Amino acid sequence: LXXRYXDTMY
Repeated sequence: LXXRYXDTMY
């Protein structure tokens, strides 16, 4: 979310 964060939030 609001960018890229692996695969825990996105």
